[PDB]
Amino acid sequence: AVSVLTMFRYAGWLDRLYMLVGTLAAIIHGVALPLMMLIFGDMTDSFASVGQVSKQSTQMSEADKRAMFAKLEEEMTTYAYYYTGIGAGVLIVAYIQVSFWALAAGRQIHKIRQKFFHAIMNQEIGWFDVHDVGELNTRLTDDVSKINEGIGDKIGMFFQAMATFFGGFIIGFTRGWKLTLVILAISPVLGLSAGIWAKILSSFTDKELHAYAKAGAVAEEVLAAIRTVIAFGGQKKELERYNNNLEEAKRLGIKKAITANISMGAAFLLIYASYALAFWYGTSLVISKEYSIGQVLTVFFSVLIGAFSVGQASPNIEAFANARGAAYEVFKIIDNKPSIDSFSKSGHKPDNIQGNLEFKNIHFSYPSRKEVQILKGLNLKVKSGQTVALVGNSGGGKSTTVQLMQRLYDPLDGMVSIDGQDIRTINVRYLREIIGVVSQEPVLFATTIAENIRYGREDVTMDEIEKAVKEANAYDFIMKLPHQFDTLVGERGAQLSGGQKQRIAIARALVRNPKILLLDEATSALDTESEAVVQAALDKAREGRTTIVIAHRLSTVRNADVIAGFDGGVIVEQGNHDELMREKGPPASFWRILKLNSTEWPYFVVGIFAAIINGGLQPAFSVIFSKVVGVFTNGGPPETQRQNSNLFSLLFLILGIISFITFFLQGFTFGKAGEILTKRLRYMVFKSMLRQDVSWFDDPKNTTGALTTRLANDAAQVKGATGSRLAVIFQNIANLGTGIIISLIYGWQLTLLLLAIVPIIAIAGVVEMKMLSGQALKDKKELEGSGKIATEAIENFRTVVSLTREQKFETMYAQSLQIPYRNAMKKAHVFGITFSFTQAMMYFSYAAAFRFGAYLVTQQLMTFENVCLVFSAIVFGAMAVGQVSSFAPDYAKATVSASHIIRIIEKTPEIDSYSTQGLKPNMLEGNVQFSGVVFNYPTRPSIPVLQGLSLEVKKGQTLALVGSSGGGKSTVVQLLERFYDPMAGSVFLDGKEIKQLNVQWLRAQLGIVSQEPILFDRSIAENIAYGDNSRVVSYEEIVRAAKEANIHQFIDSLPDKYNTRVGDKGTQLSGGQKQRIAIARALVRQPHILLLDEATSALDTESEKVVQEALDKAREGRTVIVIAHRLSTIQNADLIVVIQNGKVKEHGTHQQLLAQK
Ligand SMILES: C[C@@H]1NC(=O)c2csc(n2)[C@H](CS)NC(=O)c2csc(n2)[C@H](C)NC(=O)c2csc1n2
Repeated sequence: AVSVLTMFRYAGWLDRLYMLVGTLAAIIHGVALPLMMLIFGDMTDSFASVGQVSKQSTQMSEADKRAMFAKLEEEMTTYAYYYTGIGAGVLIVAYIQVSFWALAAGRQIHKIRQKFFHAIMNQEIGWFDVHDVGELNTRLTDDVSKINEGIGDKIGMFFQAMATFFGGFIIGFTRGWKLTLVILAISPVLGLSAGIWAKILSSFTDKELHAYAKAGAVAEEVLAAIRTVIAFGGQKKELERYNNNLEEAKRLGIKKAITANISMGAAFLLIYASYALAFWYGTSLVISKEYSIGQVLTVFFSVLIGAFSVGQASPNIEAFANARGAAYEVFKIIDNKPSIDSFSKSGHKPDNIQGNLEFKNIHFSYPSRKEVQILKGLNLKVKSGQTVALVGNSGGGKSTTVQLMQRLYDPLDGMVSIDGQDIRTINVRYLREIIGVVSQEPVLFATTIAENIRYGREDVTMDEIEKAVKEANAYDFIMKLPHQFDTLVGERGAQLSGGQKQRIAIARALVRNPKILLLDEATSALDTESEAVVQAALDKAREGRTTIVIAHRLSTVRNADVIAGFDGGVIVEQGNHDELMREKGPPASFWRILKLNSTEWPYFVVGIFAAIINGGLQPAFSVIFSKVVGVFTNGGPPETQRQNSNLFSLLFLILGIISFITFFLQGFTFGKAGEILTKRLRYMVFKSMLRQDVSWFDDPKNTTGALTTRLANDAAQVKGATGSRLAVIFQNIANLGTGIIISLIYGWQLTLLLLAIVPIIAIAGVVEMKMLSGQALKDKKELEGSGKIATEAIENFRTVVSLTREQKFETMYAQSLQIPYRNAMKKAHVFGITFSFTQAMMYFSYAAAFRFGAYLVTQQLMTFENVCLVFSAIVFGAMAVGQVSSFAPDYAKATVSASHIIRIIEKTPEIDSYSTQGLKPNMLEGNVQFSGVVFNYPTRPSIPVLQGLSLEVKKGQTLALVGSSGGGKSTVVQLLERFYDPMAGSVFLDGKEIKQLNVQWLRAQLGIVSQEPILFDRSIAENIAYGDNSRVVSYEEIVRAAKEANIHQFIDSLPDKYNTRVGDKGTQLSGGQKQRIAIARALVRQPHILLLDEATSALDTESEKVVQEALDKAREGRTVIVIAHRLSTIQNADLIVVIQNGKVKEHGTHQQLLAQK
């Protein structure tokens, strides 16, 4: 499903030369760095030769060694010269490698995007039909961006890394006859351990995902019908399943975190064991006497650099593989032969045609389906100078005759002749330009009408084309109405009426001045005043040239002299219209409250201290590392060098073991702490959402899926925002600080030199990342114009086809893409120069460090063991800082954002709810009054619904309120349970207001029933028992409830009876009975008042007979307010008190017939 070796089809010879020089530049750099490393080994060998104790007399002999110290200084100067030469080479090669590879891509992308646009806009409409409009643009944008990035930088970097690893292993050929054997034999152990630990971690991650899946599902189902939840107030009764699922998820996550931490610790342990074994073997080899320690050190460093190179090569090859599929796809759009070309050489065209089309054997339909036939063959012919009208259900499905006229589609065996000759011989562009169309929707360009008229056809003169706009509504519509100055109209402001749009479309058609005109729904569903005027323009266009018309209303049929229309493919004559029947017509977190949220500092605190000792591993490492060189620096060869080397190897191994156990304890504490925090946050936040009022969920910004994702993925962000980060802070700062202090104790000059130079490279890297990001964002912003052109063109693709003026679109797209293309070349050189500059700064820092170290050694003030000590300590500490900060769990980024979102939603103060302050009366005489209360949706106060309503209810009355809009009326019911809060009026229940009430107690005494009976993923009984939340639990009273609701037969029919469970809609219950079980749930609460809006969800109308039976039984049992926009429901209601918007009272049907039907 991908392609390779052929994605560079459009590459030019200069482009291939650019690539050839670039890749060569990469091998050069990749070879150069291990050359630096080998010269470091020769550097350590020179120091070893100088620091030979030899005879005890020699120490103070030769003028205290002053002469050969001068020789050493000369050698050091030569080595520094070679160092800076290599640095300049690294800078010279880097500029060319990054710039050329990117430059070539810049040109490659410039060619490929233009070719893609040309092909896609040259494609036939049927291809677009089986596709969409937005996803074409999205595919274009993301695929070209990926290809650009990949073939711009990633391939060059990959060749660089591959060459680095190679050159390291060319050194490794010899230096590794003994060393590579052992080092590259212990490396596969590291690889296998990493692989098995990654597999175990992935298995644990999948297990915890499947464990949390149940919690996610229950969250989704409770949030979907949360209105029912707040109607029953089951939040307290809720969350136990959520709590248990989170408990299981937390327990599995503890194991997951333990596994990840032990995997990482094993990684450290294998690294350190490899170090120890390699140095043990190297010390033995150098002690053999035929070898120098510098060669061991340089081969070991070179193979480490090769490992670094292999590790760095992975993202680049991944990006290349990702871009391969996008390249294959984008090329697959290319090279597809369309049905028509419009640019073919075979374009013979007759001159001054009369348009006497003849039609025969028209068998064609939508190409998307080959089962339904729309055109069944029409033996129709037309004549010049006579307007023809088509009448029927539509234009043969949907104006498909028009699609036939200009070759939008390709009829099968459909023979159509414009004047007696086949359309195949005629040029596509000529055929399109000699034919004019009228769109059913006059949608236009987001720009001034002048260029729209220019788009219509070649403007001979602006005044001439303006004269052509002499159709009815001329001048007042073109100038008096659009700001008088010709103005950009379109989606971006300057809206005009549909009459203006149709009129300008007619004007464009007249500018085309075709021999044959096409009219498709000129005033389809337009204003009655908008029509009856543009039809005059249509008529005055029709006397000029022959045309076909399809009319929205039969009036044009009267206007048309010839009426040849039908439906179903049965051709009818056009002699007269008499046969035609009488058709009717958010700030960041303080980071301290977040930490304080973890009130579990004991199981926390040790980890910090544990982390601290971990920070001591890195510099202490270098210490023993330096001492290894200290073995073979100035000292006595035979007394203890073997024993000293063995002792320091044992120190390496015990250091690795203590690091392993340290990181084990670190994991065992931070994982547990983070897991307990994850559980605590989820437990609190879920209660927070169930606590929030209905309005909070109504806001369209937050949706059920959005809140579920908030519960799902806004925890791992905290896992790393709270406990792992402080561990990173403490370990990193302890490492760097102890390295600096040991440097200061063991060094006085070069220590500060390194401490000063490393920050400038760090800030250079940071600023060049910042500049790359800024340039990328600037480019994405300034391609917005080209994106706008592409979107506007593709959205109006049918209009583009209907209008021959199409190459102009390619022209503006090319210009608005080449300006960013020029910006791309300008960015390429800058990117290359900065990357080369930072590499040169790194190499220069290295060279200066070595020069100063050697110079101060010539002063005889710090021994090589100390110079190498401080240098390796600081550099490896900085490397550890970098690796740990990247191995760190994404602190900030999307984590602190989700953290403050979690804090906001938890601390959200909603309208008072679940508040115990609400007064609760012992008994309710159902004294509900609804007089003088006005309110609407808080999210959209645009419509002040519920205006001037007066209503009052006593015990036993059946209030059959029936407003014209059921959904609008639903709000009146929604107010009784305070889903929304009234402000204009007050509602009094039992003679006292409802706002000063125990929300739950009010809800408790309210048997609401929703029109849509959504129930949970629980059993038939577990759902009916949900009504008695915070109440007496129903034990076998459910039998009485079902008997009262008369659904006993269906509960009895179920195999497990009450136990039968509605599991993920398995054994799905009948549509006409879910409302019944909801009614049973409502009557379980046994309230003094019930609310019903059942209406009729489905069309079964049989269980519907049973549902009003249950409703009348309930209403004779207890007082009820029933809402139903159904004639049968209101007629069945004995107490007909139908009132709409407060206009009438009591029985409307007796007062007036308006209520009836
Ligand atoms: C897994 C990841 N490492 C690599 O991807 C990697 C590729 S090559 C390489 N390491 C070389 C030879 S394997 N290593 C050293 O030169 C070295 C000297 S000290 C030191 N590492 C300290 C102990 N390491 C970390 O703190 C640490 C945290 S994460 C991490 N390393």
